[PDB]
Amino acid sequence: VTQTMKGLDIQKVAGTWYSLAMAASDISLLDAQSAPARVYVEELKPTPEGDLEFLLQKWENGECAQKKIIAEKTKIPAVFKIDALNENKVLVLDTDYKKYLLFCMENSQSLACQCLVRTPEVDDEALEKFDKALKALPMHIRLSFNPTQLEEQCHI
Amino acid sequence: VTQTMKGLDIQKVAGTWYSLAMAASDISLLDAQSAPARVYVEELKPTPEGDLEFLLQKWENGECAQKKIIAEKTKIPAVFKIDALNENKVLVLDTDYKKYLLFCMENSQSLACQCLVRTPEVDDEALEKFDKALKALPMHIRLSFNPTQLEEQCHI
Ligand SMILES: CN(C)CCCN1c2ccccc2Sc2ccc(Cl)cc21
Ligand SMILES: CN(C)CCCN1c2ccccc2Sc2ccc(Cl)cc21
Repeated sequence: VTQTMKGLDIQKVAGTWYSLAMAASDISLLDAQSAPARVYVEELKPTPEGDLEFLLQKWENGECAQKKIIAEKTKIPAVFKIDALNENKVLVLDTDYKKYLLFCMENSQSLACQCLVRTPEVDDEALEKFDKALKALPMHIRLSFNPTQLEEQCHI
Repeated sequence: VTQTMKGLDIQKVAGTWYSLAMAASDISLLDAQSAPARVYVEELKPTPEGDLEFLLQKWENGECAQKKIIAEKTKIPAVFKIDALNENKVLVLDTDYKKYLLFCMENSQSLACQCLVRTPEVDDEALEKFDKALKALPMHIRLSFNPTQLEEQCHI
C-alpha cells in the first residue's frame, strides 16, 4: 500500500464509526459472514502514549462477539502494528476527521481495506475516494451496507 | 435495468465464455460459493428459432455440478425469459461479440450481472464498461477472478 495521510492527528479520529464498505485481495477474506476480514468497527480509541485501539464485532460461533485490539505506534505517524503470529500493519490512507476515514490491514500476501463513516447513511462522496484509493490495488471482492443494516449487531 | 444493446445479433454470441466478474443487489446472492447468483458460464447456445441456452456450473452439495437453462425469446431482441416460480428476465446490455458481453438476471427485487470474456485473461477494458453500466444500479457486492481460477471447475 502506497497511500498514507500526512499530518495525522490521531487524537481527532476517536469516537464512533460505521464500517460502510469493505474490500479484500482475496474473495475468502470477506467471503462468508465468518470470513477473516469481515470485522465490524464500533469505536476508535487512541491511548495517551499514541497507541490506537479498535473496538470491533465478529460473527464467530453462533453469534456476534465483541473484541478489542491494540495497534502499537511507529516512526511514521499513520502506520501501526499488531502483535499476532504475523507482522500485521494498519495504515490510515485518508480522513477528514468528521465524516469518513479510510484504512487498510495488511501482512507478510493478504490485504483488506474499509471506508468508515460517522453516521448510518450512504456518503456517496466517501465511496469515490475509497474507490480511487483501491484502483491502485489488486482487489477481488467488495461489499457495502445500507443504513438499516448499519444499526444492527454484525450488520444483520 | 435501463440498458440494452441495439441490433443484437444473437447468432454471433454463441460459443465459449468466461465469467470474469459478477455483481448483485444483495450480498447473499454472491455471498458463499453456494449462493443463488454464484453461477459460472461455460457456453452460450442460441437455437434456430432464436431462443438462448446457457451452459453453467454450480456448487450444489459437495461439488461442482453442470446445468442447462433455456431463456425463451421476446419482442425486444435483447430481453429473454426463463420459466421458474418467478418471472426471470435476462438482459444483454452490451457485447462486441468477440471479446466481452455484459448481462443481468432480474426478477419481480433481486438483480445480478456479469462481465463475460472469451479467454482466461483480465480484460481491463471490459471491466470499465461493466463498471459504467452498474453505477446506474443499486449493487452491494462485486467479485472478479484471476486467470488461474478461470481454468478450474467452479473457479477453484
Ligand atoms: C481478531 N481479529 C478479529 C482482528 C484481526 C482481523 N484483521 C485482519 C483481517 C484480515 C487481514 C488482516 C488483518 S490485520 C487487522 C488489523 C486491524 C483490524 Cl481492526 C483487523 C485486522
Ligand atoms: C438454476 N440456476 C442455477 C439458474 C438460475 C440462476 N440465475 C439467477 C440468479 C440470481 C438471480 C436471478 C437469476 S435468473 C437467471 C437467469 C439466467 C441465468 Cl444464466 C442464471 C439465473
